[PDB]
Amino acid sequence: AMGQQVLKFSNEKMEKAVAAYSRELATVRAGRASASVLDKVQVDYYGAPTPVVQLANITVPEARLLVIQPYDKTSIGDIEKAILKADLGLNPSNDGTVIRIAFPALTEERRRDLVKVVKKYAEEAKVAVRNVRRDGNDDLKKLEKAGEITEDDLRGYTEDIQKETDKYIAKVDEIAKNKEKEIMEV
Ligand SMILES: [Cl-]
Ligand SMILES: [Cl-]
Repeated sequence: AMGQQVLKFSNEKMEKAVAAYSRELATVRAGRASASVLDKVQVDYYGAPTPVVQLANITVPEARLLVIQPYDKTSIGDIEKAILKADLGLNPSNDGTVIRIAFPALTEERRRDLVKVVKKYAEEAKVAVRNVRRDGNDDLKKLEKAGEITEDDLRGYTEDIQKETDKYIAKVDEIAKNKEKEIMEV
């Protein structure tokens, strides 16, 4: 039926709201490790002062750790030399293929502010999931009036949508809780 259709389409709209939420949380970090931390760091690469970023793939696998994997591994030594000179208060390690910099966690104060941010996004996401429910309930009410759906179906598919709304509201909460824990406990 087109009800099945509205449910699938609605479940997808909800899944997209969760995706957007998770994206927002991707930048909410508990440590000082961040790519931006190397913005004004330049290395003479082939007699050309070029930004670290342009010479390496920068990642932050865990709160307290910045990892820099250069495209030209022979440039490691010069990249660490440039980071020490930056004097950001960083003691770079070297793997032979990757450079690693330890960074402390954010202050606990900044940390509790980020939890607030996690909740703004948590609440924004729930509003989006609720709008999907409304939009879907509306699209069912119409399908029923158009004669695509029966009354028996309008109640069934309405309940169905309500159930998923609760599933995705729970999902958002779960994500928020995990993110908050992640942030406060290290
Ligand atoms: Cl990353
Ligand atoms: Cl409604």
